[PDB]
Amino acid sequence: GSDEEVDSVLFGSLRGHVVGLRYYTGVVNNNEMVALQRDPNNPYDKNAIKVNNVNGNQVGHLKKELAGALAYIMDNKLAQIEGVVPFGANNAFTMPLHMTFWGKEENRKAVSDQLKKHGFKL
Repeated sequence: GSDEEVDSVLFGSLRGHVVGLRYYTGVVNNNEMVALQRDPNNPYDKNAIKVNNVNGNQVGHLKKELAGALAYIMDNKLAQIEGVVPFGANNAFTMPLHMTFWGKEENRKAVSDQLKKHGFKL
């Protein structure tokens, strides 16, 4: 129930290098929050996360490579991953946006494993 979010802890943040060319599909401005949603079978791969915003408008494709890590966290429910564009500089060229992992303390090594796999922060 509501006891679950008490148990859900902040493991850390991630540097979500979302592709800038995806600005055309409707990226959002500075200080806007974005959600992460992977596809059953995307043209990139089944691991490919489409980044959407608070309104649920698909702002763009994250990266197949970065999503390969986070798709195991997403599907196997290791942690709920938020996203935020603080400067919205994906419209300018590209940028890593503020992502964060909120999940139970028993999954900490499984969440961080996916990050370690590509050489991200743990």
